[PDB]
Amino acid sequence: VHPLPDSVPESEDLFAPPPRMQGKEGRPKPHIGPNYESYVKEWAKTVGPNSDEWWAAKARETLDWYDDFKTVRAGGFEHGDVQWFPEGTLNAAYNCLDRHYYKNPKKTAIIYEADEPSESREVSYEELMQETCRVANVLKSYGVKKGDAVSIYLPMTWQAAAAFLACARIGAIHSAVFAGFSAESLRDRVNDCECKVLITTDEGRRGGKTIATKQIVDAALQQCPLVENVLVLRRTGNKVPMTEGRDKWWDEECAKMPAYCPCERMASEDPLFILYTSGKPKGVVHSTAGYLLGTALTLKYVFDAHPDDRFACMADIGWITGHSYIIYGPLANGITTAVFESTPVYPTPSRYWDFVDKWKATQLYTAPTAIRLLRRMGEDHVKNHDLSSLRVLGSVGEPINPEAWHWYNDFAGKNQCAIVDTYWMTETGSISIAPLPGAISTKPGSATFPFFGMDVDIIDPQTGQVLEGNDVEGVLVARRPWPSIARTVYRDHKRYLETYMKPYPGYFFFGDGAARDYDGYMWIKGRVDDVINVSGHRLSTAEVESALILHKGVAETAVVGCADDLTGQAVYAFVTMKPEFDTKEADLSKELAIQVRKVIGPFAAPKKIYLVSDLPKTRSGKIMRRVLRKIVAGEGDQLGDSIADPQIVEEVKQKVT
Repeated sequence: VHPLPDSVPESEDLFAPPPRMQGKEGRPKPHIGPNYESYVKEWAKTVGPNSDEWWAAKARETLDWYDDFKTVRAGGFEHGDVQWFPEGTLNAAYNCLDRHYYKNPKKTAIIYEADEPSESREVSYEELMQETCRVANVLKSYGVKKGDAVSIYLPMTWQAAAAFLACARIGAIHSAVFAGFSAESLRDRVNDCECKVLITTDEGRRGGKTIATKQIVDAALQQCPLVENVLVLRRTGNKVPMTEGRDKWWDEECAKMPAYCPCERMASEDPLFILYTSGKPKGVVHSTAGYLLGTALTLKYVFDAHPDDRFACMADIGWITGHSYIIYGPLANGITTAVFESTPVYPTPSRYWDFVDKWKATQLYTAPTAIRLLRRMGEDHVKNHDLSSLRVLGSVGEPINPEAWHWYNDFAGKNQCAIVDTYWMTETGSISIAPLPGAISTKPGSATFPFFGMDVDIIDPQTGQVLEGNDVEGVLVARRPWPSIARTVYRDHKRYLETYMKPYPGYFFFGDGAARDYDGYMWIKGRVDDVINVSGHRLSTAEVESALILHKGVAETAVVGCADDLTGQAVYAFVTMKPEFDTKEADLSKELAIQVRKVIGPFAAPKKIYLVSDLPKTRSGKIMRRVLRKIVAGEGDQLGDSIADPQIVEEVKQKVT
C-alpha cells in the first residue's frame, strides 16, 4: 500500500473545512473530521492486510442481507474474477425502498423537480415502492426472468428510479440508455445487451422543449429484432405512434398489477446492471453488493450525508453519476434525492438556486459545464438567494478550472461550503478520489486523496515503474480491487482485460494522467494554477487575466505558472484577439505587458506572452489550462489525447517554441 502524507501542513493555498462542516451553527458534526490525519486514520483501515474487518463491518452495517456473506473478497485484476462478499444474498430494491418504507412510509424519497417548476412535487418512499412493484409485476408478466437484460430509454422523470429498481427487484439487468441518444446509438445498445423488453416514454420535456423519445425508439427498434415488449410512460400525453401488441402504456399495464412484489434473492455477484460507455460501445457490468456498498459509503462520507439530508445531484440517470448519486447511493442511505428534469437556465439562470431554497437542499452535485454557464449568465441570478441549507458543493465531469471553482465557492457556497472535487468513471462504480468535506483542506482543481478502499499510485509510462514521492507525474493506476469495481464488459471479457488490466499488469489502469504535488495531493490530468508567486508577489491567474482583458482588443486569455530561477515562479500568458483587431505582433506583446503593469504594478508583467489564434478547449468549452501548463513546462510531447481542434495544441506548441 502506497503511503500517504503523515500530515498536510497549513498554507494559504488550502481551504480548510468551513464552519458548516465543523458541526457549528446547528449543522451535523461531520462523519470524518476534523483534519487530514482523521481521514488517514480511518482510510488506513480500509486498505492493506487487515482491511477485511473494516469492510465486513461496513457491509453488514450498511446493507440488509437475506444471507450473510462468509468471505470478504477474492480474485483480482489479472483474470477479472473480482469477488466481494460472494456467499451473501440481498436485493438492491429491498435496500433502496422496502427497508425505508417499513421505517417511515411517508418520508420523501424523490424530490421531483419537473421541467415546469409549478409541476414539481415530493414522492414518498411508499409511493416510489408501490410504483416500482407495479412495474416489476408488469415485467414478470412479460416473462422477464432473473438475469434478463432490460433496456431503459427514459428522460429525467422520477419514474426512471422505479424503472431501474423494478429491474433490480426481480433480478433483471437494467441497461439505461441516455434519453438524448440518437436512434442509431439506442439501437446499438439495445442489440448488444440482447434485451427483449424496453421501457421508455412517449416524449420527454427539458428546457421547455420536447424530446421525441417514442419517435426515436420506433426508428431504432426497426433494427432491433429481439425486442418484443415496449413499456411506454405517458410523460406528456401527446399523440405518439404505438405498435399494436409490442407497445403498451405504463399506466394501463400497472393498473392491472398489485402494488407489492416480492424481492428476488440476488447473490452479491449477480449482475445489477449494464451501462454502455459513450471503438464500439462497451457494456460496463456492475454486480450487486459491492457496487451498492460503494455508492452508499461514498454518498455518506464524500458528501457527509446524514439521515434527513436532501441530496441534489443535477446529473442524468443515463450516466453513471445518475445511477450512483441520484438513485442507488442516496436511496440506499434512506435520504431524499432530487430528480431534476430541467436545464440550469430554464426558465431563467436562477433555476438551480430557486430549487435549493425551495427544498432546502443540503448538498449539490453538478458539472463544471453548468457552473461555467451560470457564471456566464451573471451574479444577479444567484447572489441574493439564501442557499445556507447547503453544506457541501460537489463537482463531477472534467477536472474543474479554478475560475469555475471560485464562482462555485463564492456564489453557490457563499464561502461557507466545502467544495468536493470528485474523480471516478463508470468502471469504478463510485467516487475514487475526493476530499472528505469535514477533514480535508481543498485546493481548486484537485481531487486530493483516495477514497476508502482505493490504493492509487503513479506510474511513469515511459518506464512502467511506480514513481515514489511527491511532485511526480505520470499515469494513474490502482494497486488492488475495490468493492464497486466493474466486473466485466458484457460478453467481451477480453476487452475488459486488455483495456484495464493488460497495460500495467498488477494494476487497474484508469486511462488518465495525474500528478501528485509536493503536499501529496492528486491532480487528475495535471496540476492547474491558482495563485502564482512571482518574486514574493501573490498574483492569481484571475487577477492577471482580468488585467489583460482590459485591453480593448483582447477576446480570451489564459495564464499559467512555471518555475523560474529569477522570480521563483513566473507567469506565462496566452492571449487571443477579437476579429475587429488588425499593430505588429511584438508591439502587442509589449502593449499588453504595459497594460498589466498599469493595473497591477511593475512586478506583475508576465515573463512571456503568447498571441495565439484560439485557446485549446474541449468540446464542452473548458479551457485546457492544464495542457497549457505542461507545454510551458516543456512537456508538449508528454501530453496525451480527443477534443476540439487538435491543431491548436500544435499551434500553441509552435509558438512557445
